[PDB]
Amino acid sequence: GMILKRAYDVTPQKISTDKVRGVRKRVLIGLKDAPNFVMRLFTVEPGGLIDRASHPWEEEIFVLKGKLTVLKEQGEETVEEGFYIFVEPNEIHGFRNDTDSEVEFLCLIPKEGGE
Amino acid sequence: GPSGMILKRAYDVTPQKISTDKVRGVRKRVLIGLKDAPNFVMRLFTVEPGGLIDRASHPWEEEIFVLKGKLTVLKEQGEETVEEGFYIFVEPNEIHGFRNDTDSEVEFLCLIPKEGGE
Ligand SMILES: [Cu+2]
Ligand SMILES: [Cu+2]
Ligand SMILES: [Cu+2]
Repeated sequence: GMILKRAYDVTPQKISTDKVRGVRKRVLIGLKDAPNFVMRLFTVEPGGLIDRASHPWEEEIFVLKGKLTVLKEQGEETVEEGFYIFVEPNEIHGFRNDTDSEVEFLCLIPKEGGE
Repeated sequence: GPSGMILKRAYDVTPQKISTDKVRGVRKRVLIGLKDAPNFVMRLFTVEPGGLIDRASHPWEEEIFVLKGKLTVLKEQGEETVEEGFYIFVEPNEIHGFRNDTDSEVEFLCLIPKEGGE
């Protein structure tokens, strides 16, 4: 009834699609465990990109490492470690890493969005 | 609901001192709270040196990510200390608590379904 684990030890999944490149995703608390919302840890390699998209659920993010470029419906904004982000349902968003080192952020979504 | 995206330095949020029968030496920042969240809330807890969130249980789950320091986790049986970069999943009704046995502040993110408050 209590899981305690080092996030780094969760095997990351490489994501490479027409919309996502240079990203790896760790599912920390996924559908097997979560009654309501899931916890993922994304690592964005230098030059990695999560292109703009939207979805019917909200997203809650905490920036763990580095300088994250946040794509908005209009323009972009760069945030750093120690920022949180709340993405309303349906809001256009994406992410890019313009720096020379890896960026990490924690991403939580309601379980309807999958893990 | 509303549109948009909030992007904010967590330390810009005004902490609240927590003091209850079972909690001493703790402050909390509500990052994404009831006034905005459709489903679950995001808090940043700071445990001062010596601070204690004593063993308890509640009828919602908790999801934690340790941001800073060495967090002692109190379990139904015994305890375990974890560090920055660990996550914790606490099932509904599972006994849990936390202590800071170190001389510097420990920080962790804590998310709960909004039915449990903020
Ligand atoms: Cu149990
Ligand atoms: Cu998204
Ligand atoms: Cu609790």
